[PDB]
Amino acid sequence: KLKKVLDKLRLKRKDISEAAETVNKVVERLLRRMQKRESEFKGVEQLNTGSYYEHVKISAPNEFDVMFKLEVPRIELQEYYETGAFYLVKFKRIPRGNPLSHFLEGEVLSATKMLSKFRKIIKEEVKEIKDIDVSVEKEKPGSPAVTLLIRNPEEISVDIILALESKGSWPISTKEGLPIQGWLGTKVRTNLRREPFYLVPKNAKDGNSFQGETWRLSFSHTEKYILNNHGIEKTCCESSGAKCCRKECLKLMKYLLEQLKKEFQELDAFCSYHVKTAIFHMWTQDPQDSQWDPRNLSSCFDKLLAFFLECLRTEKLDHYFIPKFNLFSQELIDRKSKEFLSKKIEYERNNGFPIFDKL
Amino acid sequence: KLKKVLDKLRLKRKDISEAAETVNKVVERLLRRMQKRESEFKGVEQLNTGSYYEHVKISAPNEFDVMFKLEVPRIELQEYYETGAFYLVKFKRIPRGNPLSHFLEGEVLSATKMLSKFRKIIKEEVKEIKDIDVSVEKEKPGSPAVTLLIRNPEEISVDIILALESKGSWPISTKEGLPIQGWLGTKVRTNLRREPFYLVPKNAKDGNSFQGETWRLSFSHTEKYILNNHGIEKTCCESSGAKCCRKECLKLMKYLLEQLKKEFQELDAFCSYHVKTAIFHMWTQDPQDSQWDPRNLSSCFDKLLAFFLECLRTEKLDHYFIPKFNLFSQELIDRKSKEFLSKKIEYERNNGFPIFDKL
DNA sequence: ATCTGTACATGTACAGAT
DNA sequence: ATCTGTACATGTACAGAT
DNA sequence: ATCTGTACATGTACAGAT
DNA sequence: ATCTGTACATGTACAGAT
Ligand SMILES: [Zn+2]
Ligand SMILES: [Zn+2]
Repeated sequence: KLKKVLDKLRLKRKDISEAAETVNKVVERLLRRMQKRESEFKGVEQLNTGSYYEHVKISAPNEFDVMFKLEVPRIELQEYYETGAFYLVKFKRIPRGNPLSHFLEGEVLSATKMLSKFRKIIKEEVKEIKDIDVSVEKEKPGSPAVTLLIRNPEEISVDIILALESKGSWPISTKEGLPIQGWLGTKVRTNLRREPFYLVPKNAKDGNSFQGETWRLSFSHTEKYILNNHGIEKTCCESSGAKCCRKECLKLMKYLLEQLKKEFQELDAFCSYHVKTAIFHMWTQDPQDSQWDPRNLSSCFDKLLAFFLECLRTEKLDHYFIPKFNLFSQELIDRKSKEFLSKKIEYERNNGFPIFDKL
Repeated sequence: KLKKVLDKLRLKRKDISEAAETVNKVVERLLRRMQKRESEFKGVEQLNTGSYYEHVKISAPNEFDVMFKLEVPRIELQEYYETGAFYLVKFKRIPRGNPLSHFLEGEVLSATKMLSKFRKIIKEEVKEIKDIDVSVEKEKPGSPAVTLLIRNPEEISVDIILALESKGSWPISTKEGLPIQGWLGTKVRTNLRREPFYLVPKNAKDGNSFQGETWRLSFSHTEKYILNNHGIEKTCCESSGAKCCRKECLKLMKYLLEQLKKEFQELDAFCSYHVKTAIFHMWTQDPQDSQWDPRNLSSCFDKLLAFFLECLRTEKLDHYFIPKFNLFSQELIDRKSKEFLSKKIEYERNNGFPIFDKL
């Protein structure tokens, strides 16, 4: 039933190759510029993240998420109003001049300055790329990235996310986060939290206090690992194991939301990370791989639908790494929007998903 | 039944504490001496291996296995005629004078010499410790280890194993080894084979050719990982998962073999490694954790037992990492020994294992 | 002379195409 | 199925630095 | 660069429940 | 017997400091 939809969201090798050539050229160039010659971002490191590198990119290879992560050693971290996700970054005992001293704002490290210099260097280097049609997208509020528009005949979007890497232990609001013990295990969880944690610019433009100095936690790496190692059995989806319908369900969900969101302006507040969080919670609820047999697809998909409905109705969706962070708060999303989405999803659900047959 | 046997085979944390304290003391001192007083074994590192660190040690914490591994770069391996497991170690371009100069017989690295020096150093440092009752065991032919006898009242043995470390790709005799694809998976296997391989002195005194220049592959690190990561499910034997009886069956099997070897001299060619290999192949045949339920212990045990008999019947126990290397070959164990053991095994098997019930 | 950094080699999982 | 491109891990060459 | 503070796995020991 | 919860113990990773 949903097989043909998946066969339609399935990417094509020609498109993947054609896009990745160009994307890799550009990104490598920027990485060089930022790293090689004298930047404040020297030593910055690449980390490919997002749907394309998690193998859950649908329809087209037209979105690439790339992290330029920079390690900031002695870093004092201060939570922003018990939010869980938002922090302020101070420098402990800076011994010398410090390559980020121009980005200091009062006493704290400024995300806005840093991101502006970052953006300036990217623009300058992009100007010199003569073999590819590439421009820089206008700054979007909320965005932690410098977005590039590539015309490789087709339109490809590339988010260059500026990140701060901390190698220390994760914030204490992540303690009860990442509930994968009865699913991926305790050794996997223990080894994952030994990885560094990341910080992106919040880049909110509401004018509120601090604002330009406020950072947000990122775990795109942990999520990438989880997407690549998703079974309770190590051989899941491997060449000597059984395929599950997890990633496919994720795809179907993301697609439904994409179609809906491009048909209705009332869904502007919603994004694919909401459904990603939701499917994490569904995987924690149903750890067993047999609960995700391609046998059904229909049933597990419908179950995900159901859970996300409930998330909407209760106006709750805890961050999978920060459980005191509701992504479906009234603060973030109005209940009118959520009920609207609820209605749309319900219609599509008990009407045989006609929107999948659209565009 | 077998549960009571497992109860008496279980170690006591008091004995564990008392033994480990002293063992760690001595080991640390020897390691320090090794890395410090400017030896050719400077830069040697420690790797704990064996039943104790696999939590498969039975009865008493009276045996400890420690590898002193030395990273030896730029080695050329020359197989000892189609054995798969045995090699001569030459050097590509013999780098500096290199600390291993005097251990070289032209191009080939002498094992007997390097081990003789290793041993001499260890003896000199064992002489110089007066707060522990520790001596050095007489050299066993065939043994790659300088063995220490600690008479911290209860006799403890410590094998200090001289290992060469190599970070290249594993020898091609291992290409078809480690058949864990359907059990632990392809990523686990690939990762484990990204790890270094080790070479220990064969140290036979048979008098034959290449006697003191022959090295042997060791995979004790890989085995350790496998033992502590034994399930098809990642939650196997974790706090939020279900237990299995894998390690238990290994323990019982090891115990049966120990008792039989304790009684009969006709079994001197047999070691716990035959058992370990056998159960590796068993776990590979039965990948499911539910094929190893603690409620089916007996039937699991007997199962392994039967397999062992077949390995005895067909005179074939393929090494788990080097398939072309037969452990039960005529060259290694006389047919008569391999019939004696089968007879004793069947006997104990049909009569309720009376040998378990005695000391 | 040797040492270091860059980036070319090499091997395989994932998933597309047939 | 087999074949196959990409992404990512590690190993290793060698120019150029000391 | 050698040494050291935090974190949690794996395991034993024993009592209270079932 | 069987199970389970808490106490208790060793081993191992590793960032970061000196
Ligand atoms: Zn799967
Ligand atoms: Zn287990």
